[PDB]
Amino acid sequence: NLYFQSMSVGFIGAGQLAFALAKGFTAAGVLAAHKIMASSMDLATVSALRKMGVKLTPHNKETVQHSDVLFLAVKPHIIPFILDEIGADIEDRHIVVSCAAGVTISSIEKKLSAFRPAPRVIRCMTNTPVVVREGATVYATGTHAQVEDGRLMEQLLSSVGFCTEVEEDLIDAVTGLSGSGPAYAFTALDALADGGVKMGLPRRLAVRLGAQALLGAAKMLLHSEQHPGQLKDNVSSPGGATIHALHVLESGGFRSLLINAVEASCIRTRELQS
Amino acid sequence: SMSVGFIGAGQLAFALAKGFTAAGVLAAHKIMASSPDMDLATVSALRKMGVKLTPHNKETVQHSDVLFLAVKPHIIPFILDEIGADIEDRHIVVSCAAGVTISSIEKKLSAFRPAPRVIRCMTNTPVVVREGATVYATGTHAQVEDGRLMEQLLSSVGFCTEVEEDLIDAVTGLSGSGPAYAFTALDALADGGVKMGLPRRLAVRLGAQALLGAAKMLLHSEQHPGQLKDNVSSPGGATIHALHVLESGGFRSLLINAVEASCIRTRELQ
Amino acid sequence: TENLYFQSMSVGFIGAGQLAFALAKGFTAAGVLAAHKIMASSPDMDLATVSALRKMGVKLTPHNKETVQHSDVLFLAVKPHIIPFILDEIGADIEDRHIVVSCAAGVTISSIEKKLSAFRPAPRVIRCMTNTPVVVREGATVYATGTHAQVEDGRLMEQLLSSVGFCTEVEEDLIDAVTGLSGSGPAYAFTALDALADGGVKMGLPRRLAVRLGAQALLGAAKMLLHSEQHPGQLKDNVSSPGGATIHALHVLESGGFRSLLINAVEASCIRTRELQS
Amino acid sequence: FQSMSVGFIGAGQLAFALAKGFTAAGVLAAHKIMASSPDMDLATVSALRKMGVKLTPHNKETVQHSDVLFLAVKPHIIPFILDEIGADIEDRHIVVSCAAGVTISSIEKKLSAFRPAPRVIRCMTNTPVVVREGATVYATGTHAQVEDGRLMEQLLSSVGFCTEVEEDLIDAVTGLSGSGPAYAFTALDALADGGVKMGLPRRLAVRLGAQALLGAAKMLLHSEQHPGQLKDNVSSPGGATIHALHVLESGGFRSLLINAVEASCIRTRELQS
Amino acid sequence: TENLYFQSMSVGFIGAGQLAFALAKGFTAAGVLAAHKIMASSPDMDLATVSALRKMGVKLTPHNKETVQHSDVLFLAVKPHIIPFILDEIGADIEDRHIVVSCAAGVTISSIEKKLSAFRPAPRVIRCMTNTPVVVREGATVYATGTHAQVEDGRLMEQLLSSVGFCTEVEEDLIDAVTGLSGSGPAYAFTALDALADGGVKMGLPRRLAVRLGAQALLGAAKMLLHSEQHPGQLKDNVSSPGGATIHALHVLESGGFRSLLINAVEASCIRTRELQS
Ligand SMILES: [Cl-]
Ligand SMILES: [Cl-]
Ligand SMILES: [Cl-]
Ligand SMILES: [Cl-]
Ligand SMILES: [Cl-]
Repeated sequence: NLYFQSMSVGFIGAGQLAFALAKGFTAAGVLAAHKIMASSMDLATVSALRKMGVKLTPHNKETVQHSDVLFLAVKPHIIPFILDEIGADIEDRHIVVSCAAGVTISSIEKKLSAFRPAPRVIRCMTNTPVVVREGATVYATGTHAQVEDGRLMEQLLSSVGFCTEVEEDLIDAVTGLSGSGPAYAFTALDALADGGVKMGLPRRLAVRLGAQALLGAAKMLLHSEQHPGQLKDNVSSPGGATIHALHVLESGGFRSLLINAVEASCIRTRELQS
Repeated sequence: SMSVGFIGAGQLAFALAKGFTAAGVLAAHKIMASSPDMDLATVSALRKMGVKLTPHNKETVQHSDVLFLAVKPHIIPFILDEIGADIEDRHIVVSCAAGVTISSIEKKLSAFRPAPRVIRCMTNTPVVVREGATVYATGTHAQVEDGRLMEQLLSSVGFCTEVEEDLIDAVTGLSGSGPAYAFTALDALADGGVKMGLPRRLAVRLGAQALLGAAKMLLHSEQHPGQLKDNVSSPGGATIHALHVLESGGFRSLLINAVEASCIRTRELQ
Repeated sequence: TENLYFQSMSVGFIGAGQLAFALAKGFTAAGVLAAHKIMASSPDMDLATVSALRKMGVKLTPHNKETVQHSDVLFLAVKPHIIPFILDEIGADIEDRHIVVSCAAGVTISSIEKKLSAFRPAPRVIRCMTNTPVVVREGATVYATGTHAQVEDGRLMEQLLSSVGFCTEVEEDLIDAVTGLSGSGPAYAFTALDALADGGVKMGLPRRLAVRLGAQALLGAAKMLLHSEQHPGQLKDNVSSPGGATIHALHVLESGGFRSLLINAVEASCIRTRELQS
Repeated sequence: FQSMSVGFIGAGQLAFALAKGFTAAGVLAAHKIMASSPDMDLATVSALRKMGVKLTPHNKETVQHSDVLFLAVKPHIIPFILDEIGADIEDRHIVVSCAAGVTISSIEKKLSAFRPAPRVIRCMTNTPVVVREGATVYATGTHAQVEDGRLMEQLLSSVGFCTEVEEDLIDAVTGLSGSGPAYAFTALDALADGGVKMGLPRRLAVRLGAQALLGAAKMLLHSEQHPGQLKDNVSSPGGATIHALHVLESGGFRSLLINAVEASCIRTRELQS
Repeated sequence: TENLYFQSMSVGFIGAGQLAFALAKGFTAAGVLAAHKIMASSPDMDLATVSALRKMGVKLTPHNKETVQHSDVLFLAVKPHIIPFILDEIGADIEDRHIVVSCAAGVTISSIEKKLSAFRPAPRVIRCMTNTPVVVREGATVYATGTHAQVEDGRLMEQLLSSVGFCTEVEEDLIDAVTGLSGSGPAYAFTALDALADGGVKMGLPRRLAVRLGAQALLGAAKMLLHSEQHPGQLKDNVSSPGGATIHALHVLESGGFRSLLINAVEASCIRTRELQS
């Protein structure tokens, strides 16, 4: 029955992330949709937000004056433009939460400190499954963030999934793992379904079964105290179908591809910083 | 009022007994399990839960109303010969064995009594957290009420739907073997997290959460998985770079290979 | 045809190669321009493309200056390394009325404006990236407007180029990526159609039928996607029946990394375009 | 011709695509089409329903409704269908099998048990009939009249390219234009991913890639040139395109498409067996 | 030209496709036959190859029987699966004088003699494997003589076919392998020349020049080897200077298994020919 009585939230950016978080927060019951405002405007996401009850506006300054907690849900290269546009509208009360991949706390604070000293900044990396309250979020607190700010951020983002504080220099690696992770899974689920269809399953059933399989396996591991290799061993019977299929995954270097992916996403994130 | 029996007391019977009791569909002590090996760790875990154990398959048959066969495919004909004479009118015999056809079971049971009620099912271990993926097919003598009971039971521990029996070998290669594909994926994702500087514990937690959230997102969405992939991939961004490296390794083809190989091996077992 | 006609517009082409013939043929076929309001100039007035233009009734000249004096809208349809020589040649002949439309891959608006501003301030420059299928009115074109382009200039250029295909304005820093996708795209398709026909022939079809069927398949699929609200993967799903022929063939494409090769190609063309840009 | 009624045994994606195309071409009214399926819970059945197509669970009703009867079920179901409604075939019927792999001979053999001289046509078409740009071939059976072939060609030409072929080409056509649109949808998704990787919005990338393919295909159809000559025509020396063509060649791109046509054709021959 | 002239020889072609035009064009160019002593027949008397034959002055007819009655040497220039239908059609029209020269890939002398012997004993049959470059008098041909071929028949056929290229007698059981090497060889070369030209274009050559240079290189190298007493690897050594451009490029061919692909191709064509033979 958590509810943030005094909190007004703003989103600068009204895209996939802003929609997902607002949907997750209101689904959780921690915020009413009308205490949320977003800015952008003929966008698909912006049409959905209006249905939820989220206030909307084409003016980033209005989002800023509305908001206590202010999410910057824009692309990495737009962040500097945003900070210069509303930097003079930042007030003591604002917590500026940057969601942009790769953009450092140091740089946001540099840009905002030209307007007022000690802006309160948090960097976060979340993902779209917050829209079903199963996101994966990490955050790091900035130089002038108050101790209550990180706790407030964690209580809010925990309502829509996993959330934990990390040192900032981990966030690029988290981006390559849980930020890009859902995309890896959507690709895997499409391919698994193609597999089921090749072997004679109707597409709709193959998609449902593959997604249920992944969901159940992920929950099993989250609820288990066991190594994922131990769960693999437990479900593989001698001579059986599963160990045969695991061999063909191994023969294509399946494991190395996923390592390559996490690495490539992390490295590109570091390039976006620079 | 219904009582459940397991012939076989391995990972599947544990997982199903744990899920059924967790769902509250029946009490641990209304379940009975028999195994040739009373020293397996799954048997000791069943004991802890409060499930009744016996070495005698006949005891399980006479205890049970719904009787699951959770033994290895090549054991099924020996089990059917052992307790065929003890099947009664009331029994619904649910074979969980990969590859084994309703026809072959009905033929062996029919030697002892006409009209055995047989259901064939393919499920997976995540029933242990009530998120299994189950399909079933009803046999010649299975009443319509039998399929409904079966679906209501297996829905308490995850997704459950009736299929034509000729789909079950392919289901085996997708959701039967699927969790093992995911556990492999999760170990490798965590290795990638660790390579890039994350502590192992956090990397495992984030990868598992990413997969759980993605799967739930897809189940709750009306969108194609490629559309979701498109929605979360920004231009020039980190995710589309990493998807390119998956593509360059033929990632999709490996998962197709896996489903095919597990399905083909399942067909070899019958 | 297109229910447009630019009655007061003289169009000039510097360069009389494949692209100039493709655009002139598309414009005249669309009815938006009469071939005699078009003039083209070429250093090789013997190219096969020059013979066809003459047949169409396009005016031809060996003198780039004569094309400039004739035209209002001036298409620079030359190779990227030649744009600087052309601008030095006719830069003093640009007048207030001229809209200079550079078609050269990679050449930035910045660089054209810099070379032209040596002769006259405020040249009106547009950068476009189009492709040869404008010759059958199914081109794909993007454009970006320069510093001194008037608002009406980009609107006029979009009207003209939409008569021969898809056309939209983009930020200039997207054009290198577009070059890699729709600029080089037809060549990817011609390679694919040749290979698909070889496959049809291997399995016993006459070559003519195989080329016809393969091209019709690609045309129909592309039209289906354009007219659909669906994701290409949904359409892929919709047409792959369980256990069937199509899903078996899709598996062999996946085993070869088919998707990754197409991503590689867009990337390689885009990166090469950026190298020409420097 | 004005009284012609069409039936589909099968209410899947092909039945929908053909019904959509036929009615878009104004060939006949949606209510002059009847489709049957064992599963009425299909989305394509919902699509057909909203179109105005009459729907039934009874193949016999579809047979009695129709004059031109399309068989648009999976290859392994055809023999059960033929046994089920073979006694309901009448002299007016033209039976058009769309099933992959299934031979005219085998259809005539099953139907001949019920009535001499069944009029059978085999065709291979594809989903783009839904936008009237299908690729269709057909072969006429033993008892098909010359009029039947002409009617067949007029009907399937209203929704795209259509030509008569020897039956022994149809398996290969299946691997080329039957499966072709799926190869293109895969290619278009990948091309879009490449455009997005290089900084384009997804929506624009899909649009540009589809337009590129549509235009290239139309150019080739309208050209008297070899596709390799058109490739040469648009490949400038040292340029972006020839660099990208090299990376396609380095991956064996051409051989993958050959492999795909071959694999689809071979599978089609297995479905027959 | 060739200082031969078969003044009493009437030649017939059943089939009027690429191979019939290639041979007729080579024979008449060599001067060994006048186009009017040649007759060709085709089921499609509208093929482009039929238009050219008519231009040459070759007699044309839709009736295979009329070609048979006209000719002394009778070339069967049809697809392997059609040879049996042709032999059933004209078998009763074969006379003592006829030499039946089958060009079809894979079809054995045995099978032709069996089908023809149903009508007349002792048909004179020759099996040959040639290629399209006979059209420029640089074909590569082998032949094997049948059971009832007279000694003079194989000598006559070698005289005729040597006027348009290399020609030699082989045991019939070598012809499938020859098909894989010189029968399919020109197609390997056309593929190689297209790829080499693409390479020249990538590195900045105009396409026309690149095709010209690549073809001249291949022609010159093949002529060097034919006129040399040396092993091709010795010639490779002789032209690769230490540390130089050529040896660097040879390394990248080796890294791709270039040699193994060419071996694979000969093998695949030979094995396919054997499958057609069955
Ligand atoms: Cl995401
Ligand atoms: Cl499992
Ligand atoms: Cl082009
Ligand atoms: Cl299709
Ligand atoms: Cl040849």
